[PDB]
Amino acid sequence: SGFRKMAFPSGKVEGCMVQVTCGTTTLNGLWLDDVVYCPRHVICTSEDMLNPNYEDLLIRKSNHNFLVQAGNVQLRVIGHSMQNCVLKLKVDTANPKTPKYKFVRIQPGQTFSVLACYNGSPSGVYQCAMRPNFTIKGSFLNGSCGSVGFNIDYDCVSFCYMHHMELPTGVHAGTDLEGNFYGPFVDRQTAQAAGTDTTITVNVLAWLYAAVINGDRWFLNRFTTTLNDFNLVAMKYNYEPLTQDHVDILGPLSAQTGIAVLDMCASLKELLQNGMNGRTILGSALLEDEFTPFDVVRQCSGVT
Amino acid sequence: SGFRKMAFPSGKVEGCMVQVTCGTTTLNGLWLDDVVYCPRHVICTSEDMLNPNYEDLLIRKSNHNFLVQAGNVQLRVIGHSMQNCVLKLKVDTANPKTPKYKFVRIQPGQTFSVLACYNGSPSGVYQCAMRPNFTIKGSFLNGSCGSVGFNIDYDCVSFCYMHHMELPTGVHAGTDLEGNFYGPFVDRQTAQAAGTDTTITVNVLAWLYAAVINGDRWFLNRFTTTLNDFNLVAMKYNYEPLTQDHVDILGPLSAQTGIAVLDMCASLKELLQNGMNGRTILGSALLEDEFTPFDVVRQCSGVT
Ligand SMILES: Cc1ccncc1NC(=O)[C@@H](c1cccc(Cl)c1)C(C)C
Ligand SMILES: Cc1ccncc1NC(=O)[C@@H](c1cccc(Cl)c1)C(C)C
Repeated sequence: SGFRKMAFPSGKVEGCMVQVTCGTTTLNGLWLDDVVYCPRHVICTSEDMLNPNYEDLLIRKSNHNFLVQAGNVQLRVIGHSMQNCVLKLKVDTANPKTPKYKFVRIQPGQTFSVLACYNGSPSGVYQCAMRPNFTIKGSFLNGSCGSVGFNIDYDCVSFCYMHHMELPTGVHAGTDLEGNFYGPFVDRQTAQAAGTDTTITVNVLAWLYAAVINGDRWFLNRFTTTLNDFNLVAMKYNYEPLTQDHVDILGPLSAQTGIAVLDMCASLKELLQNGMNGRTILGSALLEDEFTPFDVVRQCSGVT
Repeated sequence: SGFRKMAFPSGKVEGCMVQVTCGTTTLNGLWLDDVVYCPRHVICTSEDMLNPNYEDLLIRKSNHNFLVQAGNVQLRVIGHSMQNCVLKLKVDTANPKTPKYKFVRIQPGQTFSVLACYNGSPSGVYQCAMRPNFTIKGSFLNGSCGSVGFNIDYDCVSFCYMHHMELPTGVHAGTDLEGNFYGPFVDRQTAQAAGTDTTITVNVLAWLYAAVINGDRWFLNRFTTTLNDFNLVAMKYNYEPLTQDHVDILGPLSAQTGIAVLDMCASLKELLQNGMNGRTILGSALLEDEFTPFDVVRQCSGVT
């Protein structure tokens, strides 16, 4: 009973958080095996951020300039390299708390948990989605850079995001663990605007299935629709177009509830055209799009 | 930038989760030092739950009937006792992962993180509030009993909740770690109805302060009000009455934003009387009441 915006347990990732200082700048690092991953803008001063030349700035840095601290103990840095927008600091000690892990580059619409950190210490955990415009709507302050996004399957942590920046509109941009930004963002203090933040249609449908499973059924109607008819409505409301791939992924939820995917699409269509009329769905007065079909199944079945 | 429903990092609590089996029933236990805490209904069969006599049922149980498993290793049970609605199983090994901890009984309106578990294994973490009717709106399935609610200050985990049951309306009831239920609930499979779920006014005001801090200011108006005038409106909308104690607790947020508490009360009054008019506040189309004034300060300052 009940449906909550649930994050993965953060323990396995807390044991990886370290603090990295280079000169006057301090941010977070992810320590996996004998490597510490961090945003390359740790080498920049506030003035450098306006138009940094990272290759040139990195020439003035040696292994001893990167101060890595895990808890209250200092790690010895024996190598350093730049991979896209991240620095990989080879230390002399493998992290004894390294969980089973993978580096994954997620697609927009996918969700993940963020362990927000400051000075290598965890402050909190929350659930995010990679928006269709490749930004994330997080909660990050100065010092939170190097905080990571991740998913967990059984005992394996799939790291997918590393926080780098905030756009002037209060949204967040970052990279995967190979240092490649999601979207067209650059690690420079320059005005970078986000594109249209469209709604993740398949996630909304998944959340409507979660609602039916938990007893909120008022929005179920007598109508059905087609993929093409639904998508005409989706385009109008800035919703992502729904494909047969999205329909396939909703299969298990459709099977459990007995409500055909296209019937749920017709309920969503009426919700878009008429609104909620002052009503709520799973304690929300808007259509929630940051639960994937996999998140709904996991939460509704008790996957540990 | 940004404001999220953030949970505390769960690692310190993950290291405490164990599985407890008694006969055919399996639920979660909290292992702190050499004691495992769990709901006393672990001794019940499905038939027992209708009208259990826990003292009588416990007579037929010995130390060897409580199977405690931490990960994949079995703990030896050397003592057992019932304290209110929890069982305290003395084991022969102190939990090496026991964090600094306290047992606190929270007041309604206070928030906490829940580490939902099944079979001693963590499934996810989310943020809850103790409702004014002493229920919590969680996400729990069969097997989640024994999952705990907690807050963290620096390195000390304050455990405040242990999950016991779901009411027929899909809301949740449980105890503090001394086994005392929050509210009037009993650990019996009997129809127990919740009272009015009133809105936590001080939390809504705290969240409006968080919104102003993050740039959502459209709801700020030219009005002010008094505690008595505001409370006439609060009574009408099933909001908790606001006291000078609530005003005092909002002091630091009032000081940071420069918006007097009674002015923010007048904005909230207009929001209650006029609605949102299709607009959003911090990505929400309703007035969020599960952030305390302390949660807003912590998130807005970066407390680790
Ligand atoms: C202040 C903040 C709040 C939340 N998240 C991150 C930051 N940090 C920055 O946005 C930094 C930044 C700007 C532009 C590009 C890059 Cl790579 C980094 C810096 C301007 C302080
Ligand atoms: C099924 C579920 C889902 C979510 N949270 C808890 C449960 N568990 C119960 O509600 C149990 C229960 C009922 C009445 C009293 C007590 Cl102490 C325990 C039992 C009826 C299965």
